[PDB]
Amino acid sequence: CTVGPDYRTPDTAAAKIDATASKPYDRSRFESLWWKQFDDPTLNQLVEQSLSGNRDLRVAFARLRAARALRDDVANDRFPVVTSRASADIGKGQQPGVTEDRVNSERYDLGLDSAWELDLFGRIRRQLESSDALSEAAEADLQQLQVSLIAELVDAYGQLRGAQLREKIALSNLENQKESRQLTEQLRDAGVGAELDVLRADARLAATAASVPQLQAEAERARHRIATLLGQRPEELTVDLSPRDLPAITKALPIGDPGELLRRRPDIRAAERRLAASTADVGVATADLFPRVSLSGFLGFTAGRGSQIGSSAARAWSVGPSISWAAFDLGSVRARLRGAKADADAALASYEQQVLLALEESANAFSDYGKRQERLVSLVRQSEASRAAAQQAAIRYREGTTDFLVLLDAEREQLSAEDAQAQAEVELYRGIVAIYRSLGGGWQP
Amino acid sequence: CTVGPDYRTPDTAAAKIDATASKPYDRSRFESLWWKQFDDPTLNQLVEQSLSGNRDLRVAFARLRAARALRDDVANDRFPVVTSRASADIGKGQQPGVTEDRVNSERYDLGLDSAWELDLFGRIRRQLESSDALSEAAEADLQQLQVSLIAELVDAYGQLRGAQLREKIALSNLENQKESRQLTEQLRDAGVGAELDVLRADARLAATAASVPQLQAEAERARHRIATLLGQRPEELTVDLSPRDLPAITKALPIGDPGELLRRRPDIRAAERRLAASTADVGVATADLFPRVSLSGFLGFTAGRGSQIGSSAARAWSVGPSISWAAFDLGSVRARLRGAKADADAALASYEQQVLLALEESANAFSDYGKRQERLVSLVRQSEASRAAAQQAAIRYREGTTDFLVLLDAEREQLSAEDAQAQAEVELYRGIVAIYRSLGGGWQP
Amino acid sequence: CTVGPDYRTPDTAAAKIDATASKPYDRSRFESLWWKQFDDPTLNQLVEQSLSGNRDLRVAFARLRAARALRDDVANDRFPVVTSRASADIGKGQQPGVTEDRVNSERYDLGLDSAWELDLFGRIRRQLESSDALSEAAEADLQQLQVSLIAELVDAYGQLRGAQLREKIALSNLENQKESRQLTEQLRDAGVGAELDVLRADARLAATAASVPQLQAEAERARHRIATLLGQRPEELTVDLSPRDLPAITKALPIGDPGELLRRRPDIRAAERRLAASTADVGVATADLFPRVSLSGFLGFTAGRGSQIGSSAARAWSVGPSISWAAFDLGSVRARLRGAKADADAALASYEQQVLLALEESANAFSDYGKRQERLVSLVRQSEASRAAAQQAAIRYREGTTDFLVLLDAEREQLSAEDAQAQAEVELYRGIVAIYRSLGGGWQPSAHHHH
Ligand SMILES: CCCCCCCCO[C@@H]1O[C@H](CO)[C@@H](O)[C@H](O)[C@H]1O
Ligand SMILES: CCCCCCCCO[C@@H]1O[C@H](CO)[C@@H](O)[C@H](O)[C@H]1O
Ligand SMILES: CCCCCCCCO[C@@H]1O[C@H](CO)[C@@H](O)[C@H](O)[C@H]1O
Ligand SMILES: CCCCCCCCO[C@@H]1O[C@H](CO)[C@@H](O)[C@H](O)[C@H]1O
Ligand SMILES: *C(=O)CCCCCCCCCCCCCCC
Ligand SMILES: *C(=O)CCCCCCCCCCCCCCC
Ligand SMILES: *C(=O)CCCCCCCCCCCCCCC
Ligand SMILES: *C(=O)CCCCCCCCCCCCCCC
Ligand SMILES: *C(=O)CCCCCCCCCCCCCCC
Ligand code: NA
Ligand code: NI
Ligand SMILES: [Xe]
Ligand SMILES: [Xe]
Ligand SMILES: [Xe]
Ligand SMILES: [Xe]
Ligand SMILES: [Xe]
Ligand SMILES: [Xe]
Ligand SMILES: [Xe]
Ligand SMILES: [Xe]
Ligand SMILES: [Xe]
Ligand SMILES: [Xe]
Ligand SMILES: [Xe]
Ligand SMILES: [Xe]
Ligand SMILES: [Xe]
Ligand SMILES: [Xe]
Ligand SMILES: [Xe]
Ligand SMILES: [Xe]
Ligand SMILES: [Xe]
Repeated sequence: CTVGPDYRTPDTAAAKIDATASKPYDRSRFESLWWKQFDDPTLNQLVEQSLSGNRDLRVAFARLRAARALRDDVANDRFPVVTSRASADIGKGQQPGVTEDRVNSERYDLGLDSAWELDLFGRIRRQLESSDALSEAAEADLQQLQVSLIAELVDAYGQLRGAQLREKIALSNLENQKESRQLTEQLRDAGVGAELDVLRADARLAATAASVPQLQAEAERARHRIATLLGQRPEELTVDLSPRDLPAITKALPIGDPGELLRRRPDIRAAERRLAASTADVGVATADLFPRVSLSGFLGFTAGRGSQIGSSAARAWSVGPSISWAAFDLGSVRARLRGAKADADAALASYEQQVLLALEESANAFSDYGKRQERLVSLVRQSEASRAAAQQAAIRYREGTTDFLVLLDAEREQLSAEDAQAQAEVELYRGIVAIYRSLGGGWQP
Repeated sequence: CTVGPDYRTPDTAAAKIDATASKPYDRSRFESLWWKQFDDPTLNQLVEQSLSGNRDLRVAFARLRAARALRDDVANDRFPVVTSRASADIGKGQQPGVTEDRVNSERYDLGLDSAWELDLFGRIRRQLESSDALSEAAEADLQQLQVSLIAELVDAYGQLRGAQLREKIALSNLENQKESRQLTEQLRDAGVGAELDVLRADARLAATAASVPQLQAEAERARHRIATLLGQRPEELTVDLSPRDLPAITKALPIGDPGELLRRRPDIRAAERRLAASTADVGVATADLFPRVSLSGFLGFTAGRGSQIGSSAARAWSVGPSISWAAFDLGSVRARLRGAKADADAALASYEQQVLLALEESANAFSDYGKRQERLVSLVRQSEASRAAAQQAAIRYREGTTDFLVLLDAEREQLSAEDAQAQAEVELYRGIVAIYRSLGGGWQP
Repeated sequence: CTVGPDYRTPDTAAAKIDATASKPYDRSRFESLWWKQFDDPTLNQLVEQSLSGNRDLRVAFARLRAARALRDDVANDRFPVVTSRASADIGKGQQPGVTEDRVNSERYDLGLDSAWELDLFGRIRRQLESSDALSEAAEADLQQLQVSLIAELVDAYGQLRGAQLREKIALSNLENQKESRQLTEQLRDAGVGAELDVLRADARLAATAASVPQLQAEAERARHRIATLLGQRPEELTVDLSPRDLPAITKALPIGDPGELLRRRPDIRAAERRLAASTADVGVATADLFPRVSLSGFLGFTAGRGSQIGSSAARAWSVGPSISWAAFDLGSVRARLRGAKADADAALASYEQQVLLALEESANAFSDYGKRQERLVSLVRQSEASRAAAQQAAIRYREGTTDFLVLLDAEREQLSAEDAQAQAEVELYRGIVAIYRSLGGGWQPSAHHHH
C-alpha cells in the first residue's frame, strides 16, 4: 500500500506559434545539431571542443553523479539494514529494586544488528520515487546546460565575426575618408579649396579611426568568452579565429513542429521532474499519519562473562517488533504534511512559470527573426543608395560643382549605413540562435 | 523565565527627501492603487488579472504556507508530546545479572509515551518567537513581490505604448520622407534636379523604413512580457492591446509623507522580521547554557506474557523527571551561541543595507522624475522648431532657393527630435512607476 | 590513522598575459592601495569611509564569524563529551524477567554522562579539516567582496566625474550655440538672413539644453550609489562631491607580475578552499567503510532511595565500550562515498572555472585598456579639428559665404566630439579599475602569515 497522491504529468497544451506557418520556416524537419547548418567547420570545432572542455558542463555531470548516489542510498531502505557490533556495559553500583549493595555488573554482546521499517504505507517507496525523480531532474539540468552553452557559444562566435566584419567596414570607410582628406588638402594647396574643408575632413577621419580600436576590443572580449566556454585559457586557444564571413543559412529553417518544443526543452523536463519529486514528498509526509511498523533484530552472542562470547552457551537472538503512532501529536504530523503540500504547490506553480517563460522565449525568437529579415532588406537598400550617393558626391566635389559638406555628409551616411547593415546581419544570426535555444535544440533532441 | 535578549525594532530614522516639498508632488495624500491615476482601464484590467494569474506570486503564497506549517509544528512543543506504542522484545539467550542459562524472554508494552521539555528558561518560547517572525517575513516577501510585479507590469505596458508611439512617429516621418523622395525624382525628371538628390533621399527613406520593424519587434517582446506577467500564454492574451496613447498623470503626484516609506515597504518589513527571528534564535542558543528540565511518561500496559496485555494485572505507569546540563560540554554550547550571535549581526547589517538600498531607490526616483520633467520641456521645444524648420526647408527646396541637403538634414532632425521626445515621455511614465515602487505602493494585508 | 584522500592544492599554471611587457605597464612593482595613485584625496576619503561603513562587508564578516563558530563546535568532537544529569524513574507495574506482580519502582541518578567517538580512522579529524577549510573560504569571500566593493566605488566616482565633466561641456557648447542663434536672428532682421536659420538654431539649442538634466540625473544616481557603498543615507554624505577633474595616472601602471594574479585573487582562494573542504568530505565518507569505536561512561550516584544520592553507599560508575561496522549496509556507505566523490569532482571543476573566469577578466581588462588609450588619441584629434572647424564656420557664416547648415553641422560635431572624448576619458579611468579588480587589488594578502 502506497499512500498520498499518485503523481500525474500535468496536461500541458502544446505550444501554438502561428508565425511559423510561413516561408522563412520549414516545419517538416527539425535539425538537432542546428549549428551545423551554418556550414562553418570552425564553428563546428568550437562546439565539439566545448562539449569536452567546458567546466560548467563538468559540474553538471558531477551533480548528476551526486543525485544518483543519493538515490542509491535511499533505495537500500526498502530492505533490512544489517550492521555488526561488539559491545560491553561494565560498572559497579546499586541495582534499584534488586539490591542496595554496590555490585559489579557486566554484559557483553557480539553479532548482527538489524533495523527494518516495514513499508506498509509506502513512506519509503515514496522517498525512493522522489529521489528517482530528482535524479531525472539532474539529468535534465545537464541537458539544459548543454543547450544553453551551445547557444551562448554560437552566439559569441557571431559577435566575434560581427566585430571583425565591422572593423573591416570601418577600415574601408577610413580609406575613403583618407582619400577625401587628401583631396581637400590638394584643393586647398592649389588655391581652390579651404582650410574649413580640411578641418572637417580631419575630424571625420579621426572619428572613424576611433571606432577601430573599439571594434577590436569587442573582438578580443568575444575571443576571450569563447576560450572560457571551451574550457581553455585565453592565450591557449587551439582554434584559429582569424577573420571569416559571418555565417548564413540560406535554406528555410528546419524548426520542426513547434508543438513539440515543450517536450524537447530540458528545462521544462527538469521542472516537471521536480514537481514529480515534490508530489512524492507529499506521500512521504502523508505516511506519518499512519502507524509506523518496524522490526529490529539481533543475532549473535550475549553473556555476563567476556570469556563465553563466541561459544554455544552464549548464543543469543532477539526480535523487536514495534508499532508506533503519533496519537495526540497528530497535529505536528499534519503541520509537516501542510508543509509538504505547500512545497508541491510551489513546484507546480514553478513548473507552470517555466512553461510560460519558454513560450515567451519562443514567441520572441520568432517575432524577432521575421522582423529582422524585413529590417535587413531596408538596410541593404540604404547601403546601396548611400554608396552611390557618396561616389557621386566625391566626383562633384572634385570637379568644383558641390560644397565639401555634401561629400562629408554622404560619407558619414555610407559608414553609418554599412555599419548598421552589418549589425543587423549579426542580429539575424543571433536570432537564429535564439530560435534554436528556445526550441530546446542541441542536447541529443 | 525567558532567557537571552528581548528583541526591539531598531530606531530607524524616517526617510528625509527634500526634493518632495516641490510642486510636482502632493504630500497630503498617498494613493495605494497608484496605477489607477493613469486613468487607463486597460492598464487596470492588466493589473487585476496579474494578481490572480501570476505564477511567481503563486510561489510566494505557497512559501508563506510552508512557513506557517513550520511554525505550527514548533508551537506544539509548548505541550507534552504524547504518542502511542505497541512493542515487544522476544528472544532466547543469557540474561546478564539474572542467569547464565539461555532462557526464553518476552516483554510486551502497549500504551502512551510522553515526552515534555518544561521550558523553564524559554528555549521553546524563543523557538516559537523565531518561527512566528519568519512567518511574518514570508508574508512580507509576498507583499514585496506584489509591489515588484505591479511595478514591472505597469512599466512594461509603458514600454509597449512607447514602441507603438514611436512606430507611429516613424510612419509619419516615413510619409514626409516619401513625399520628399518623390519631389527629388520630379525635379530631376523635369530637368531642375539631380540624381544625387534622389539617391540621398532613397537612403534616408530606407533608414526610416528600417526602424519600423525594429519598433514592432519591441512591441511584440513587450506584449509577450505582459502575457507572462498575467500568467498567460502569448497566443491566449485576452486583453486588447491595440495602440492607445501613453497614459499621463496631470495632477501633482500623491506621494504621501516620504517619512512613511520605510514603514510601508514590505522588503524593509521582511528584513526586520528576519532580524527579529535571528534575535530570538540567540535566545534559543542562550537557553542551552542553563539546565534542560524534562518529564517523560508511560501509561498503559507492561507484561512478561503477551496474554496479559490489556488486563488490569498488566497495568503500568512511569514518570521520568530529568535535568541535564552541558557541564564539560559548555564550550560547544558557547560555540553555537557565538554562531547565533554572528547570524544575528549578519541579519542586522542586512536589515540596515535594505534600508539604505530603499533610500537610494527613493532618492533616484525623485531626482530622475524632476530631471525628466525638465528635459521634456526642452525636447518639446526641439520638436516644434524642428517641424517648423523642415516645413520651411521643404517649401524652399521645391521653390529652388535651398539645396536638398538642407531639406535632408531638417528631416533627419525632425525625426530625431520627435523620436527623442517620445522616448522622454516614456521615461517620464517609467519614472512615475519607479517613484511608487520605491515608496512601497500597491500591496494588500 | 587518517583515511581517504590527502588534499593537495592543484598545480595551477601562472597567468600568461603577453600584452603587459609593453610601456603602459610597470611589472616591477604592485600597488595594493591601487586607487591612491590617482592622487585624489576625495577618492581616498570615500574608500576609507566605505571600509568602515559598508554593510555588505559587515554581513560577510559576520558570516565568517559564524563559520569559525561552526568549526569550533566540530573541533570539540575530538574529545569526550561530558555532560551532567540528575534524574529519576518512578512507577508501578510488572518487571519482565523478574516478577509478574505489579510492584512500585524507584530510581535516582546524579552524575556525569560521557560520550566519546574515538577517532581511529579520522572521521572527526576530516570533519574538522573540512570545517577549517570552509572558514578559510568565508575569509576569502569577504576579501573578494572587499576587492569588488573598492572597485565598484572607484568606478562610480569616475562615472560621477564623467557626468559632471559632460554637463560642463554641454553648457559650454550651449553658450556657443546661443551666440550663433543670436547671429541668425541679427542677419534675418538686417534683411540678409533667413527664418530657416533661426529655426534650426533654436532646435539645436533645445537639443543641447535637453542633455543637461539627463547628465545631472546621472550625477545624482552616481552620488546615491556612492552613499550606499559608504553605508550612508543619500542626504547624509560626509564627503563633498562638488565637481573636480576626472583623476588621472601619468606614471606607468604598477601591475606587478601578472603571473602572481591567481595567488592574489581571493575568489580563487575561496574556490580552492571549497575544493579542499570537499576533498576532506571524501575522507569523512571513506571513514564509514571502517569500524566506528565509541566509549560511553557514567560516574556519579545511583540509588533506590532519594536520601542516599551523594553518599558513599550510592557511588556508581559504568563504562560502555562499543565497536560497530556497516557490514551488510556497506552498499549505503558506498553510495555516500560515491556521492562525496562526485561533489569533489564538482568542486574541482568549479575551481578550474574560477581560474578561467579570472584569466578572462584579466585578459579583457588588459585588451580594453590598450585599445582605450588608442581610441582616446584619435578622439583628442577629432575634438581639436572640430573646435577649429566650428570657429572657421562661424567666421564664414558671418561673412555671407555659407548657409547656416555649415555652421550648424560644425557645432553639432564639436559637441559630439567633446562629449565622446570625455566619455572615452571615463572609459580609460574605468579600464584602470577593471585591471586592478582583475589583479586582486585592494585587500592585504600577507596579513595572517598569509594562511
Ligand atoms: C572453573 C573452570 C571452568 C572452565 C570453562 C572453559 C573456559 C572458556 O575460555 C574460552 O576459550 C576459547 C578457546 O578455547 C576462547 O576463544 C574464548 O574467547 C575463551 O574466553
Ligand atoms: C544573552 C546571551 C548572552 C549572555 C551569556 C551569559 C548568560 C546570560 O543569561 C542571563 O542570566 C539570568 C538567568 O536567570 C537571566 O536573568 C538573564 O535574563 C539571562 O539572559
Ligand atoms: C554541577 C556538576 C558539574 C561539574 C563541573 C562542570 C564543568 C564546567 O566547566 C566548564 O568546562 C568548560 C569546557 O571543558 C570550560 O571551558 C568552562 O570554562 C567551564 O565552564
Ligand atoms: C579563516 C581564519 C579565521 C579568520 C577570522 C579573521 C577576521 C579578519 O578578516 C579580515 O577582514 C577584513 C575586512 O573586514 C579583510 O580585508 C581581511 O583581509 C580579512 O582577513
Ligand atoms: C502494501 O501494503 C503492500 C504490502 C506488501 C508485502 C510484500 C511482501 C513480499 C515478499 C514475498 C515472499 C514470498 C515467500 C518468500 C520468503 C522469503
Ligand atoms: C493501505 O493500507 C490501504 C488498506 C488496504 C491494504 C491491505 C494490506 C494488508 C497488510 C497487513 C500488514 C500486517 C503486518 C505486521 C508485521 C509485524
Ligand atoms: C519563566 O519562568 C516562564 C513563565 C511561563 C511558565 C513556564 C512553564 C511552561 C509554560 C508552557 C505553557 C503551556 C503549558 C501547559 C501544560 C499542559
Ligand atoms: C590513528 O590511528 C590515531 C592513533 C590514536 C592514538 C592516541 C593519541 C594521543 C594524543 C596525542 C596529542 C597530539 C596533539 C596534536 C593536535 C593536532
Ligand atoms: C589505518 O590504520 C588503516 C587501517 C587498515 C585496514 C584494516 C581494518 C579492518 C576493518 C574492515 C574494513 C573493510 C573495508 C572494505 C572496502 C572495500
Ligand atoms: Na511538534
Ligand atoms: Ni586571514
Ligand atoms: Xe564489529
Ligand atoms: Xe572625410
Ligand atoms: Xe576601446
Ligand atoms: Xe538478524
Ligand atoms: Xe549636414
Ligand atoms: Xe499503536
Ligand atoms: Xe502489544
Ligand atoms: Xe507489537
Ligand atoms: Xe503581480
Ligand atoms: Xe527623404
Ligand atoms: Xe528588428
Ligand atoms: Xe545537573
Ligand atoms: Xe568596501
Ligand atoms: Xe545653434
Ligand atoms: Xe533625464
Ligand atoms: Xe553608478
Ligand atoms: Xe575502547
